[PDB]
Amino acid sequence: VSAYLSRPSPFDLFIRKSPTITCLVVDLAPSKGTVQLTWSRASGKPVQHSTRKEEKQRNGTLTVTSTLPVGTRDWIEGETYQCRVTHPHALMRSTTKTSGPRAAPEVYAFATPEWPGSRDKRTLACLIQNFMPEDISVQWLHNEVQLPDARHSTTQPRKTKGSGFFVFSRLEVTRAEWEQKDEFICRAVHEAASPSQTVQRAVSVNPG
Amino acid sequence: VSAYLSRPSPFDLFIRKSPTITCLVVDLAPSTVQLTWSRASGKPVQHSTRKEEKQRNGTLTVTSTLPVGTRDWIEGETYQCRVTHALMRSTTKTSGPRAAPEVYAFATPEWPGSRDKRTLACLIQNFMPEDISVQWLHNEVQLPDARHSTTQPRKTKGSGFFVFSRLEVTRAEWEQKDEFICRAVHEAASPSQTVQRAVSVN
Amino acid sequence: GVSAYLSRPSPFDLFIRKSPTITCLVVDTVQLTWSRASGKPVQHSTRKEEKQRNGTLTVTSTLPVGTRDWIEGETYQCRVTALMRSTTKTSGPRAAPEVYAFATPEWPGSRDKRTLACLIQNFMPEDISVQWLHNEVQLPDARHSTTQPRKTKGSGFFVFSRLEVTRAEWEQKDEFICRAVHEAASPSQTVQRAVSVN
Amino acid sequence: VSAYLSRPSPFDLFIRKSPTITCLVVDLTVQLTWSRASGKPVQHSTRKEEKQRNGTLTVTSTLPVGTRDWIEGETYQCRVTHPHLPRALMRSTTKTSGPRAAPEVYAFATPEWPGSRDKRTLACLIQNFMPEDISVQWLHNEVQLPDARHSTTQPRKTKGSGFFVFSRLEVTRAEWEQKDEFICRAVHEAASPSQTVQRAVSVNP
Ligand SMILES: *[C@@H]1O[C@H](CO)[C@@H](O[C@@H]2O[C@H](CO)[C@@H](O[C@@H]3O[C@H](CO[C@H]4O[C@H](CO[C@H]5O[C@H](CO)[C@@H](O)[C@H](O)[C@@H]5O)[C@@H](O)[C@H](O[C@H]5O[C@H](CO)[C@@H](O)[C@H](O)[C@@H]5O)[C@@H]4O)[C@@H](O)[C@H](O[C@H]4O[C@H](CO)[C@@H](O)[C@H](O)[C@@H]4O)[C@@H]3O)[C@H](O)[C@H]2NC(C)=O)[C@H](O)[C@H]1NC(C)=O
Ligand SMILES: *[C@@H]1O[C@H](CO)[C@@H](O[C@@H]2O[C@H](CO)[C@@H](O[C@@H]3O[C@H](CO[C@H]4O[C@H](CO[C@H]5O[C@H](CO)[C@@H](O)[C@H](O)[C@@H]5O)[C@@H](O)[C@H](O[C@H]5O[C@H](CO)[C@@H](O)[C@H](O)[C@@H]5O)[C@@H]4O)[C@@H](O)[C@H](O[C@H]4O[C@H](CO)[C@@H](O)[C@H](O)[C@@H]4O)[C@@H]3O)[C@H](O)[C@H]2NC(C)=O)[C@H](O)[C@H]1NC(C)=O
Ligand SMILES: *[C@@H]1O[C@H](CO)[C@@H](O[C@@H]2O[C@H](CO)[C@@H](O[C@@H]3O[C@H](CO[C@H]4O[C@H](CO)[C@@H](O)[C@H](O)[C@@H]4O)[C@@H](O)[C@H](O)[C@@H]3O)[C@H](O)[C@H]2NC(C)=O)[C@H](O)[C@H]1NC(C)=O
Repeated sequence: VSAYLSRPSPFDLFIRKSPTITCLVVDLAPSKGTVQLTWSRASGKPVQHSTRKEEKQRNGTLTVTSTLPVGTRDWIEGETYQCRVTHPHALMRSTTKTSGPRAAPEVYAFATPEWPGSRDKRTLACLIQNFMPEDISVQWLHNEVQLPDARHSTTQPRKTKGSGFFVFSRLEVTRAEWEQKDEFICRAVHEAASPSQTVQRAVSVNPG
Repeated sequence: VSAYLSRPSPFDLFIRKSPTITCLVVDLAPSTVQLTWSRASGKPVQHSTRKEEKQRNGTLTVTSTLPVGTRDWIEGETYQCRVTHALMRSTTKTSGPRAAPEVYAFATPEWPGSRDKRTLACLIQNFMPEDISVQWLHNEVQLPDARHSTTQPRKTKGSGFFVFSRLEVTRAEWEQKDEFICRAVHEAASPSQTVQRAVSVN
Repeated sequence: GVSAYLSRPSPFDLFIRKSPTITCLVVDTVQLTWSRASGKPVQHSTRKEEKQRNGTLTVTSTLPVGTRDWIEGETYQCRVTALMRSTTKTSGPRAAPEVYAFATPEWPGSRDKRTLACLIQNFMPEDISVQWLHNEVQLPDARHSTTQPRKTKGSGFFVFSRLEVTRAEWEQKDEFICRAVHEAASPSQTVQRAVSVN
Repeated sequence: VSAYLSRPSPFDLFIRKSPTITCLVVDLTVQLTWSRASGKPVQHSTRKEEKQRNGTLTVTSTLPVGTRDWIEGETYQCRVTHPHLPRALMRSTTKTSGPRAAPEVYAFATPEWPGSRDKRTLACLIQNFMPEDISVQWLHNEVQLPDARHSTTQPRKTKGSGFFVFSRLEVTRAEWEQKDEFICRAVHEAASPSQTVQRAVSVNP
C-alpha cells in the first residue's frame, strides 16, 4: 500500500485559477472495509469539500483518489495541505509549493515529413526544456481552441545536462485537420514563464 | 434518500461503442453506502467506478458507473443496482415505436449591452424514445460539454419528446467561422444515428 | 415521511393583478399555520386536499399577502403539525430579462402544426412569469411548457418556453406574443416579443 | 525487498553481438543464482553491491547470454534467497512476443535560443515500432558519440499498436562547424535487414 499527494497543475493554478491537489492511494490486498482520506491544513484553517473516487483494477488492486480544491492565494503563499490515510487492516502525506531557483521553459515545435503510404496523417512534436522546477502543463491548440488531453502524450520531466528539466509532447493529426487550418500551437504553462506564465510556439505541416 | 439509474448515452452506445449505466444515490443525511451491480440473467458484471461528494447542503451524493456489453444491452439484458444501508433499481433497453428527432437551431439578435456575445438555441423534438445526446460543434470539432446546457426530455403534446439546448458564443468564435452545429445522437436517426442543423450569427 | 414546500408569489400575481399569494405544500388531520416575522396578523388562508394517482395525499394552504408587505421584505412562516418553512423576497442585484421568440420552419409531413419557442435570459432574481397571447387573449396555461429557471454562464437565469400552434390559429392571425413578467422589467414589470409562423 | 530482471539492449544484441541481462535486488546475505529454463549451463556472472544514502542496500548481477540463444527464445531465471526473506524471489526474462514493426525515424534541430548562441539541441522522434525494446546511437564524424551525451525517453504507446521514444542530444558550435551532419540511428529487431534505421540532420540548412 502506497500513497501519493500531487501539487496543483500550473494550468489550473495560473490560468483557470482553480487549483486542486490529489491524494492517490493504492491498496494491495485490498482489505475489507473502506479507506478514509482526511484532509487538513497545517494552519488548522478550514478546507473545502473533496471528491472521492475508487475503482478495482484489472490486476485486483483497489485504487482510491481524493481531490481537494484549494485557495489560490492560500497555495501560492505557502500553505501546507495534508492527507491522512486510515485503513483498519496510518499513512501521512503533505504538499506545499516548492522552493528554489526558477527558470522559464524554452519551447520548440516540429512537424514530421510524410511517411510513404500514410498521406492522411502527420506527427507533431514539441520540445520544452531548461525550466525549473519540473511542474509544467502542456497543451495543444487548433483554431485557437484547446484539443482534448487524450489527443496527445507528454513524457515525464527528465533532467537536462545542467539543472533544468525537459519534456517532449507528441500529437498525431489528420490531413482533414491541417487542410481546415494548417497551424497548430504547443502551449506550455509554467510558474517562471512570462508573461502570464505562458509560452507557446506554432508549427505547420506545409503539405506538398 | 432517493436512487436513480440511467440508460447508456446514445453517443456512448452508438458512436463510441462503449455504453455505461450510472446508479445515482441522493442522501439527505450522512452516517458507507454500498452499490451492488447484478444482471437479471445472473451473468457476470464488470468492474464499476465509484464516486462520492459531500454537497454544499451536506449530502453524500454517491454515483456508480458500470460498463455494459454493447451486444448485451442491445439484445435486452436487464441490470440492477442495489443500495445497502434496501433500494433496488433496474434498467433495460426501451421497446416501442421509434421516431427520428427534428432539429431546429436559432441565433439571438444583438441585445443592448452584449455587443461581443450571442446566444444560440437548439430545439430538438418529436423523437421516440426519449434517450438523446446533444452536442455542439465548431470548425467541425465538438465543443466541451460545459459550454452548453440541455434540458431533460419532456413530453410534447403528442407522442414524442423535446429538449432545448443553449450555447453562449463569443464574437471571436463566429468571426473565425460563422457556423455552429447542433447535433443530436438518437437511435432512430438515419443514417449513422445522427441528425444535425447548422446556424450562423450573421 | 413528508416534504413541505413554501413558494413565493408569482410576478404576474404580485405586479399585474396586484393580488399576491404564497402556498404551503405538504406531501405525504394535518395542520398548517401562518405567521409573520414582524408579528403582524395574517389573512385567512385557503386549505385544499387532493388525492394523487399514486395514493399520496397532497395538502396545500394558500395565503394572501400584502403587496407592500412582500416588496418591503416581510418574512412569512408556515408551521406544519415539527415542520417549519419560511419565505421572503430574494435580495441581491436585479437585472431585467431579455426576450427572444422563434418559430420553427415547416417540417416534412407536419403541415398543419408549428412550434414556437421563447428564450428568456439574463434576469435576476429567478422569479419570472411567462405567458403566451393570441389576439391579446391569454392562451390557457396547459397549451405551453416553461422550464424551471437555470443559471447562465454569468449571474442571470434563463428559461425556455414552448408553444405548439395550429394552422387555424395562424391563419386567423399570424402573430403570437411571448410575454414575461419580472420585477426588474421596466416600466411596468413586463417585456414581450412578437413572432410569426411565416 | 523487490527484484527486477532486464532484457539485453538491442545495441548489445545486434550491433556489438555481446548481450547481457541484469538482475537487480532493491531494499535488502543475499544470493543471486542464475539458471536457464532449458536446463543448459549459464556463464559466470559479475556481482556488485552498493549501499545507498537512504538506508537501502542494492545487489546487481549481470549475466552474459548467447546471442543465438536469446534470439531463439531462451528464458533466463534469477532466484533470490536470503535469511530475512521467508519466500524466495524468482524472476525470469525472455524476448518479447507478438507482432513486429520497424521504427520510423525523424531528426530535427532546434533554432537558436537567446543566450545560447554556441549550442543547439537535436531531437529524434522514433515511432510506430513494436516490441518496445529499442536503442539509439548518435553519430558524428562517422563514429559514435558517447552514450552519456544523449537522453532517450521511456517507450510510450502511440494511438495505434506501436511505441515511440524521443532522443535528445545537445551539440556544440565547434562540432557542427567541424562537420554539419549528425546521424540519429535506431537499433530495433524489426528493422530490416541489419536491425538499424537512421536519419541525418544539420544545424544549418
Ligand atoms: C443538495 O445539493 C445537491 C447537489 O445539487 C442536490 O443533489 C441533486 O438531487 C437531485 C434530486 O432530484 C438530483 O436530481 C435527479 O438527477 C437524476 C440524474 O440525472 C442524470 O441522469 C439523467 C438521465 O440521463 C440519461 O438520459 C439523457 C437524456 O436522454 C442522456 O443524454 C444520458 O446520457 C442518459 O442516457 C440526465 O438527463 C441528467 O442530465 C441533466 O443534468 C446534467 C447535470 O450535469 C446535465 O449535464 C444535463 O444536460 C441534464 O440537464 C443527469 O445526468 C435525474 O434522473 C432525476 O430526474 C428525475 O426527476 C425529473 C423531474 O422532472 C424527471 O423528469 C425525471 O424523469 C426523473 O424522474 C433528478 O433530476 C440531482 O442529480 C442531484 N445533483 C447531483 C449533482 O447529483 C440535493 O438535492 C440538494 N439537497 C436538497 C436540495 O435538499
Ligand atoms: C533508495 O535509493 C535506491 C537507489 O540507491 C532506490 O533504488 C531504486 O528502486 C527503484 C524501485 O522501483 C528501482 O526502479 C526500478 O528499476 C528497474 C531497473 O530498470 C532501471 O535500471 C536499468 C539498469 O540500469 C543500469 O544501466 C543504466 C544504463 O544502462 C545505468 O544508468 C544504471 O545506473 C544501471 O547501471 C535501466 O536499463 C532501466 O532503464 C531502461 O528501462 C526503462 C523502463 O523500465 C526505460 O524507460 C529506459 O529508457 C531504459 O530502456 C531502468 O533505469 C526497472 O525495471 C523498474 O521498472 C519496473 O517497475 C516499476 C515499478 O516497480 C514500473 O514503474 C516500471 O514501468 C517497470 O514495470 C523500476 O523502475 C531503481 O532502479 C532503483 N535504483 C537503484 C540505483 O538501485 C530506492 O528506491 C530508494 N528507496 C528505498 C525505499 O529503498
Ligand atoms: C495494478 O495495476 C494498477 C493500475 O494499472 C497499478 O497502479 C499504479 O501504480 C503505479 C505505481 O504503484 C502508479 O504510478 C504512480 O503515479 C503517480 C501519479 O502519476 C500521475 O500523476 C502525476 C502528477 O499528478 C502525472 O504527472 C502523471 O502523468 C500521472 O497522471 C506518481 O506520483 C508515482 O510516482 C507513480 O508513478 C499508478 O498511478 C497506478 N495506477 C492507478 C490507475 O492507480 C498497480 O501498481 C498494479 N499492481 C500490480 C501488483 O500489478
